Amino acid sequence: SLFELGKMILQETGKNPAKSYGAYGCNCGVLGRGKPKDATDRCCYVHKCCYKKLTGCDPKKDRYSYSWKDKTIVCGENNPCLKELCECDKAVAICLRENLGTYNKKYRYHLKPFCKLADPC
Amino acid sequence: SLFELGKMILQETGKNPAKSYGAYGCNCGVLGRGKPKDATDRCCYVHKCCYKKLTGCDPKKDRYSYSWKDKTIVCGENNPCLKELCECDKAVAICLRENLGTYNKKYRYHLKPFCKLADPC
Ligand SMILES: [Cl-]
Ligand SMILES: [Cl-]
Ligand SMILES: [Zn+2]
Ligand SMILES: [Zn+2]
Ligand SMILES: [Zn+2]
Repeated sequence: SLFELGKMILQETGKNPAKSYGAYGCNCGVLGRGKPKDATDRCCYVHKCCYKKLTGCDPKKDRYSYSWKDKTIVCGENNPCLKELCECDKAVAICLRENLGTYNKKYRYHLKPFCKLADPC
Repeated sequence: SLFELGKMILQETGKNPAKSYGAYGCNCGVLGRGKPKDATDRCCYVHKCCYKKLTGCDPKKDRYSYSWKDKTIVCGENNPCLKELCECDKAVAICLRENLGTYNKKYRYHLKPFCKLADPC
């Protein structure tokens, strides 16, 4: 769910998830997908494509178990769909941290991002 | 859409909507979730629950017609879902204004991972 996701993003990036990634570029946010503006934006693109492969479980609503041992995300969930979901969320959190170096505030928006079409997932 | 909603909020509250409500508390904004922290947060909680009843339109992208007449929001949409979407946004704008007295700037960028679980709508 959004609780686990936001938590991972905070844990990995050290950033307020909503403020930094709730409306960034074409893919970070709640306005579907678009052609990635940069590395950070591409993380969010991969994340949303990752959601699309899931079988029946709800990425926004369904909770799942994970651990934070040795400052590392560990998906302990036994439920197969929830496990894949957790790995989806873990992967974007790591990807976003990995790309803080090129993070640019100019890609933030308030209404809608100017985007080209995204390649199909 | 976000355009109409933002303009309503500006018109009612007098505040820049992105800055003051884009990420307020637990329920205001993208990824907004969880138990309300105050009356303003509760406006946003109610707003999100209002959005859940909508049948066949997109609250984020779909545009609609409303007028600002004698400083009153007047929804003017024949399309039932758009009319209902307009009434959700009108209601949150009014609610936010009505609770300006306990608005808390510290909540502007509250860490949503800190929020408690929300009651169902
Ligand atoms: Cl968040
Ligand atoms: Cl989306
Ligand atoms: Zn703005
Ligand atoms: Zn809302
Ligand atoms: Zn707080």
